[PDB]
Amino acid sequence: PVEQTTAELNWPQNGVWQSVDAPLIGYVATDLTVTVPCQAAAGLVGPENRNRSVLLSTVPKQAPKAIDRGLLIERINNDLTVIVRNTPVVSAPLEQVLSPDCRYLTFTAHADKVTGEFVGLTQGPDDDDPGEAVRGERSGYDFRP
Repeated sequence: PVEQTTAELNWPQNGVWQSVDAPLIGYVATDLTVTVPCQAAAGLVGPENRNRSVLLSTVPKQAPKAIDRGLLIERINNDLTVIVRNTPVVSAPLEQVLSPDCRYLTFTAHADKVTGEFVGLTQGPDDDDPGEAVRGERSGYDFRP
């Protein structure tokens, strides 16, 4: 056996809602878990007039190979979408994100499968089997941002 020193990056340790640098040598983290209250989305949705694009991202948004390497929980058009690598995990219109007041977004990154979900929300007549949770999961590729 050998004595390891386990490390974990946490976001409530800032106290104030703000960005923090943590560049990883081995590009991806063993596992991540993102939990965000849906009512927090107001800071970028609520204005309409403002330019605050990303809720949180594991890559600075304006880097050209960003929407290709990492995770971005952001407002795109009239929707709040979750994009990991180049594929979009989940998608919910900004109205349904805040207006029902019974929602929150969760997301996890694992080597076997990457998953996100708009908990408490159900999507109508479309790709999502109507009534089933606004979820999205992708496997058969290491999608870790």
